[PDB]
Amino acid sequence: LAPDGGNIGIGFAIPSNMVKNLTSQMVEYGQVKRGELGIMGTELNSELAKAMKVDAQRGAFVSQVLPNSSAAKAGIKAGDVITSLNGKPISSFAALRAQVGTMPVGSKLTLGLLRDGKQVNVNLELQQSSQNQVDSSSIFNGIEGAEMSNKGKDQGVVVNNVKTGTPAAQIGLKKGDVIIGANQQAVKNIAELRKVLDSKPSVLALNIQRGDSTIYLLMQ
Amino acid sequence: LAPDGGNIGIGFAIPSNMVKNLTSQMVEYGQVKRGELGIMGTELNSELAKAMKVDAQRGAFVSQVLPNSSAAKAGIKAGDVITSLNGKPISSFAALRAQVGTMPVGSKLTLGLLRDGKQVNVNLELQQSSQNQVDSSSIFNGIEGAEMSNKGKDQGVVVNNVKTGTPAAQIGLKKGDVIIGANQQAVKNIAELRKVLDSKPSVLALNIQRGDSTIYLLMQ
Repeated sequence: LAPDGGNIGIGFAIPSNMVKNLTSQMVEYGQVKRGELGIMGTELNSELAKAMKVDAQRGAFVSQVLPNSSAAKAGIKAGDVITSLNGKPISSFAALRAQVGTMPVGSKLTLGLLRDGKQVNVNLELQQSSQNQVDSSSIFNGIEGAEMSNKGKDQGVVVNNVKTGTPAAQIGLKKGDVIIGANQQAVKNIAELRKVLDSKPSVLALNIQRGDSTIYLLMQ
Repeated sequence: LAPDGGNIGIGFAIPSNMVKNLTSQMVEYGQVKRGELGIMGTELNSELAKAMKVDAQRGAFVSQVLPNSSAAKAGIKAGDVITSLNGKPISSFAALRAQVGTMPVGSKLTLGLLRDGKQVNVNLELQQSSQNQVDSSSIFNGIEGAEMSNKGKDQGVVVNNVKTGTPAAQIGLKKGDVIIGANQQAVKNIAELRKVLDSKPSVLALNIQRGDSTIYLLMQ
């Protein structure tokens, strides 16, 4: 923190543990697989604890669970408060968020609630979601256009969404396509891709597939 | 070729063979029946042959075959290259195009491929398409409006597409119609038509048919 970029004696850093997770993740996927419980909430301050008659001036307040979400299934009600995660007391919602957004889908964990002044322990598991990452710029270096990410297993890279006046598409690119190969080199994931990109082909041979067809796209 | 229209010593001419085809065609139909294989592609230069690991600095590269097209049926894959046509080596795609666009639907022919460094010979036949020719101007001389072409056998002339502020339609003309006769003279094809037009009727009696009906249109 600093007005006039200069150290006032207040610095911030991301806890190791958090990083470890985000780390060993990419280590094996070149990206982040965000797990969610499927809930909404907000910081439990003192005033709130009043209104909702509980003993806890800090914590995460459960606005509204989602249906068919880990939380749903787990059995959590709107109007509950979480006090701990894997034994670790919870300062506030903000943390809780960062804490779990940190973790990879399917990650198991245990929680301490407190609905109606009564403590609760429940288990759970992160599920899927609907996030965003890795663009046609973070890999093409210049070729704006559709977003891009992996697909199924090592089944190649899927074009998320081509814009309008975007150069990628001005190469014959269209959403839904599914790059399977390039330059006689199979592609199973963004890794094998940026890897071919590293060889820096002057001419770029895409082996994609719209619908049930098989085609190629080009570049320079 | 010439800046400031003047011969620099560079002239161009259309090969006999090509012309012969286009010729004997009209000779018997007053028009061109364009056959297509149903494929997309682009000039195979050296760079490409690199990227796609083949031996051939010139040729036609098979971008993406079409489904239910001669090529499809024939059994050709996107990423193949053609080296010859009816034994005739192929300089480049451009030629290949002109070469076949030249030929009439159903024309049989034999090709030499080279997928994965391995030579291929395949047979084929041009099919239909979706082209454009002969206008309501190329026959009416002045009467703009819908495009026009033959229909089925000698079953008369079909109005392709009437515009908006076009005089032909401002005669009662509408797309889909099917001129069958005129001036007590049957019409089976554009020939029999421009033939009546040659007699230059002061007044023009069209015997067309919208839907299941029978009507007449007029002119001066």
